[PDB]
Amino acid sequence: MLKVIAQDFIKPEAIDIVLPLYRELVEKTRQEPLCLAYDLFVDQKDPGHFVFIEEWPDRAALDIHCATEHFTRLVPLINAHQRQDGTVVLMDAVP
Amino acid sequence: MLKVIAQDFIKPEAIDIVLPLYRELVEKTRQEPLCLAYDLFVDQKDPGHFVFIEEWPDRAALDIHCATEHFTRLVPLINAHQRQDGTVVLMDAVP
Repeated sequence: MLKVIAQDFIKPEAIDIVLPLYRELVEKTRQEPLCLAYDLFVDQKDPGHFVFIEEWPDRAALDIHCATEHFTRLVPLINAHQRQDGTVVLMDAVP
Repeated sequence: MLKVIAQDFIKPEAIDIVLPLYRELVEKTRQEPLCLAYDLFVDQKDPGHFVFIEEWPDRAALDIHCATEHFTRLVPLINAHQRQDGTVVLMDAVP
């Protein structure tokens, strides 16, 4: 499987705007046939620092995720309010 | 629950040395009664960029984790080979 961590840094002013967007993103993503796990967290010291922890079967299933209606609609609406670029790490389990 | 992501950046010449240290750290940490989850991953684009995803019932249990002999022994053995400081993020689930 493919494990992903993605981090967004949202302007503090914008947190209340983006929360509903994140909630829909999580709900719709979890309904993707190929999504194994998808959970969203927030940094205890930065209420605007959001972290996705995701598990996909492979890269192809992640490409599908990236092309979905909900991803392509919701993510730029979220990123409109970023304080800095986000980061994404793609990973393998350490055996 | 308390969700934690910790990242280490290990000098490439030291990857083969640290891998068995990581394996033992993971094995012993999962045996801590308070450990809810603990898994180790590696960045697909950097074989020296290791990522722990951890779950603890609370911060007290993290404190205890930090005091174990396996943590106090293995962690500095690993960090002796770091390329740059590691990072840690403590997190809450977003409902």
